[PDB]
Amino acid sequence: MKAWVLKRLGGPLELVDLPEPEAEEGEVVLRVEAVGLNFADHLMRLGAYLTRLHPPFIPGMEVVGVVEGRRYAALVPQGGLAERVAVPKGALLPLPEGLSPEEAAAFPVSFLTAYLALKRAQARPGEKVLVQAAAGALGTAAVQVARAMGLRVLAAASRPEKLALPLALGAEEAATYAEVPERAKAWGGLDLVLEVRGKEVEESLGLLAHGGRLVYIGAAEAPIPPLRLMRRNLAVLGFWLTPLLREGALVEEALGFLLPRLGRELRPVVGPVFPFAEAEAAFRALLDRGHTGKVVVRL
Amino acid sequence: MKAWVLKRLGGPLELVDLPEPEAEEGEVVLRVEAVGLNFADHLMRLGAYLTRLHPPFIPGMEVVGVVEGRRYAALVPQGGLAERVAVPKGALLPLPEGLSPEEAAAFPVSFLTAYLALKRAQARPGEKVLVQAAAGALGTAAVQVARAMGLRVLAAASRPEKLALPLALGAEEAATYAEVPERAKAWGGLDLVLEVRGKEVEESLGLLAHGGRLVYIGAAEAPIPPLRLMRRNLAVLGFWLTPLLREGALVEEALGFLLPRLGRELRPVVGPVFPFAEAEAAFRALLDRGHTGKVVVRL
Ligand SMILES: NC(=O)C1=CN([C@@H]2O[C@H](COP(=O)(O)OP(=O)(O)OC[C@H]3O[C@@H](n4cnc5c(N)ncnc54)[C@H](OP(=O)(O)O)[C@@H]3O)[C@@H](O)[C@H]2O)C=CC1
Ligand SMILES: NC(=O)C1=CN([C@@H]2O[C@H](COP(=O)(O)OP(=O)(O)OC[C@H]3O[C@@H](n4cnc5c(N)ncnc54)[C@H](OP(=O)(O)O)[C@@H]3O)[C@@H](O)[C@H]2O)C=CC1
Repeated sequence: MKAWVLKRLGGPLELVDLPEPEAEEGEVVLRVEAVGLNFADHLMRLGAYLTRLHPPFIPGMEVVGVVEGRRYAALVPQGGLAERVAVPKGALLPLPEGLSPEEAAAFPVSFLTAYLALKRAQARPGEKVLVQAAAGALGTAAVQVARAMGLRVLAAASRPEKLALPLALGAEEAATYAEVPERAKAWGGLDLVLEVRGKEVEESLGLLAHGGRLVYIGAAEAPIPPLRLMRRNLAVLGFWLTPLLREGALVEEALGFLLPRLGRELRPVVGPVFPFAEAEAAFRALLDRGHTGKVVVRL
Repeated sequence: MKAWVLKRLGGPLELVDLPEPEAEEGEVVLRVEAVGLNFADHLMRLGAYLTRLHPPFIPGMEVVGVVEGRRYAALVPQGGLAERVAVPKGALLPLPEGLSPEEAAAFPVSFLTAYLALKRAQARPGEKVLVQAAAGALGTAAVQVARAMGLRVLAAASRPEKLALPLALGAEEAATYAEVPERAKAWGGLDLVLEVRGKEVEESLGLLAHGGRLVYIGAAEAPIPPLRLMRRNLAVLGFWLTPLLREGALVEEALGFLLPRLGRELRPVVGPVFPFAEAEAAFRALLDRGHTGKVVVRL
């Protein structure tokens, strides 16, 4: 089978021929159709992700493919950008009939992250939540899931032209980063903040209302002075999806809320779609702050 | 006052100084803040609109400005691209508090057109409607209004990258023109079609289910063989907003449904916003098939 391999951190991807995957007991080999790219994939190539993968390896953790006729979505540690991948049957996500490969590849990571982050921050119906990078994969998902949980969503992005999408998905208001503080004052403070920037975390805590909680989801772009936290009984939550995945209960509850809605109230925003042969281009797209939606590679 | 004048059809706009408008009994002079541009404005410059305006004149029919403190939206025959305009008090649209000038300028024409076109075609809750140019001013409005009336919306645009917005506003499915027929077959035919293209009208009637009606809203891009109509009891409706405006009952009913929702379930999509001095650039934007949303000039 053909597959892209990363032989050295910081190096280039090499499209090579490899042996067909072997399925151990409890596993199935699925024929890959689409792979959704994540910022984590980028951090992994540089050797900067929370989990340090040892080269050589096959990039891609979010796959969508076919198993004896049925199409699935699954999160694998690696081996995504290949024609075939072995997957523990118990990790397979069922999909609604018709759901496209491109739309399925933009679901797992973004929606599970959005839901778990809000659940962990105990988001209650009615609360105000600020979603940053609101026009991206994780952002566009969060907006929908937040609306599905009945929260008021204040969307933020780095460019004015990216604000229309979030506003269309349900954001009550939308603003560029420079204008967030003002919208924050008008809203009377935020109950929740999904931090994917990381550079202005302190400035973020200043937007929180009493008992507000900031979920630290990423530092894609600094300390947090424990004291500003006390005055308003604020909370900061570090967050990383991977570990959570190994918790049946959580996963179950999460899917119990997401799957029934997948394709209905929750629709993943597909962004740039690249052919298998343009994997490097797709990776670059991840870094293009002009793009919106999920970057997807189609086989 | 400063104002842009069109002295010759097909000619350029000239930014000139003119006398302050005079308010006759029943009128008010409002201080313009934003003017929304329409395709009709473009057709008028070339002398191709249903209503033939005689030069010289001031382009702009959709204004938003202030009157003794209160901000309004109003449809005037001309005089939009000027610092001030006289308007019959009875034509003034009230706006929800806070509604931005740019967002108010994208409401009147698009939403009234979308609503009246659907009402005239007797769109009933549950029916399937195909909205073309679904990522533009008239398109993005129609999608929302259709959803507000409970219809299933199949959105169509000329480019793949424009489909995300419509899908986000509520479109059940979205497709590029070339792929419409197929989606049409899967849906089992369309009950309604808002035709803004005009070039493929025949091909459009073939997408209609029994008793379906096609609303002819524009020919922005050919005859309609009366016989294909009979076999399925289809209907074709010519449509032009202007005349309708002179009908209190209609206008009243229309606003009675739109205003309460303006800013809530109905949010105008603001697109390219140009400064007063770039009026010509804004006009060009109207013709750029890359743009999405309402073209707006801000004073
Ligand atoms: N903790 C976890 O387990 C998880 C964390 N994430 C985090 O999501 C973020 C990106 O996710 P995906 O990659 O899913 O995202 P998206 O598609 O959201 O892309 C990232 C977006 O982040 C915003 N951003 C702000 N600053 C930068 C910057 N300096 N460089 C690049 N992007 C920037 C940009 O939007 P704009 O232009 O509007 O600012 C950009 O489009 C990362 O921080 C990633 O680590 C995602 C899943 C799980
Ligand atoms: N009958 C009436 O009284 C009214 C008619 N209209 C009609 O709406 C249409 C445009 O409205 P506004 O101007 O409000 O629209 P938008 O912002 O919708 O712009 C027009 C859109 O129409 C689509 N289109 C298809 N072919 C062309 C073409 N050859 N040239 C330019 N655009 C094209 C394009 O979208 P894409 O790239 O996705 O194809 C484009 O963005 C016109 O046909 C206008 O006459 C509007 C209000 C009232």
